[PDB]
Amino acid sequence: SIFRCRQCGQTISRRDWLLPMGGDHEHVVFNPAGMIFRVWCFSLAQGLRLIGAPSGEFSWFKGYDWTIALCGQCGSHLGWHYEGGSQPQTFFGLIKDRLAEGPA
Amino acid sequence: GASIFRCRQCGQTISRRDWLLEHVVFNPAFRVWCFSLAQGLRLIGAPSGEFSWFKGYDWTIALCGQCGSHLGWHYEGGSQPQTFFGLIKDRLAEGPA
Amino acid sequence: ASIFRCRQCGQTISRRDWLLPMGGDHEHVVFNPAGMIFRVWCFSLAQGLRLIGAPSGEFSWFKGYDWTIALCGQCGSHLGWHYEGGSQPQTFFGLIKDRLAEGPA
Ligand SMILES: COc1c(N)c(F)cc(C(=O)N[C@H]2CCC(=O)NC2=O)c1F
Ligand SMILES: COc1c(N)c(F)cc(C(=O)N[C@H]2CCC(=O)NC2=O)c1F
Ligand SMILES: [Zn+2]
Ligand SMILES: [Zn+2]
Ligand SMILES: [Zn+2]
Repeated sequence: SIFRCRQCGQTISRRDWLLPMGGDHEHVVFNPAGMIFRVWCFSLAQGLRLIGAPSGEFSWFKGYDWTIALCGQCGSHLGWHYEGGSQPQTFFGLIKDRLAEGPA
Repeated sequence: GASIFRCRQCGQTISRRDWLLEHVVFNPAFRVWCFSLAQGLRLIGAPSGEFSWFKGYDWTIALCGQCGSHLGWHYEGGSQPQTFFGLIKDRLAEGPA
Repeated sequence: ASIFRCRQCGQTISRRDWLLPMGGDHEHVVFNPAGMIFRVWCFSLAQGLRLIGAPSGEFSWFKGYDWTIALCGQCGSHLGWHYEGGSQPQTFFGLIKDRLAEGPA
């Protein structure tokens, strides 16, 4: 039921907050450095630090601008916060294998 | 971020947005993208008409030629166009050019 | 052609053919109530383990299943857990990937 940072245990999200974007909470994507990510979309997250200013370049999600989301505790790259869009205006795409799932 | 399509499992290049030709379908128990062209698949078996979602086309199984994952089907025997590829959205990764 | 062996003693435990995508993936990163973090791979079957204890539903990572601790039957290394009492499948194993060694049949 709760998602923590796999590296340090920082509280990040919850299964209840998963968000099916275009029909599915899970999206498999690659960046221009050819890294493949299994991204889980969440309506809400906490315990992150969002770094820099949003950018629309290479956005996987139509109409959204992204900011890099680090673990606020350990600094590990956990995914991205998306904004600037519609329905919803904002959400988080977190890298599923950087999280640890467990009891509430 | 979404002009090239690759195998989800291993990252083999399969197709591109320029070749798109999102059908939601039900097998007899998918969000399929149709493409005019693809690469890096291996098409296996003999074409079959059984439960073909596309009227007048027979299908052949399309595997990723790099790792063997099942990515969708190749359709032949129809008209306008004669042939195309129907790939399973959830088996692809999307990314930049 | 791939089997998983106990990393400590070499006993054959499971097969790659038996990898099971529970909730969409065979790999789950999980944490127990003492905050220990494990990277678990799900298999339908296994062999050469010894399940200890009565099944328990408390804190199960997989809803609708009870768990029992699974040790290597040969050397006693803690390799994961067995799950039972659910449906489709009724039972399966969550094994600690870092405590296995994968290799040819
Ligand atoms: C700006 O060039 C880069 C470089 N050079 C990079 F090394 C990595 C990225 C990167 O991971 N971007 C993600 C951000 C989130 C999104 O939705 N799509 C992406 O593709 C990137 F954009
Ligand atoms: C009963 O309190 C404990 C203590 N004290 C412990 F030190 C470890 C565990 C433990 O590892 N539990 C696993 C069992 C397998 C599963 O699916 N979920 C878990 O959370 C545990 F439950
Ligand atoms: Zn962290
Ligand atoms: Zn592949
Ligand atoms: Zn052993």
